[PDB]
Amino acid sequence: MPHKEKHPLQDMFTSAIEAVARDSGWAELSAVGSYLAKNDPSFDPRNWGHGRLSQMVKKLDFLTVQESRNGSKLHSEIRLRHDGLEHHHHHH
Repeated sequence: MPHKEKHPLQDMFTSAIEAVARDSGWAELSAVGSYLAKNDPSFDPRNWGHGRLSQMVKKLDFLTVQESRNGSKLHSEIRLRHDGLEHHHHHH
């Protein structure tokens, strides 16, 4: 009886960001991990290493990554690109 789960990363991150987007437009990376942990217990951020979670989404082009200035610590943030998928380029 899994809740949400969503195999697609795009939809999975989109649902988590929109769920905590009430904080202030963007979403704190820490809030996303906790949200996915509760909403998706099968989510194990430990496997992706701690802190390295921000670098994990960085390898995803369809996701914009920015660091907000939260107090003396820098918090990572993610957003779902408004543009749809696009990689045809001149080649393909």
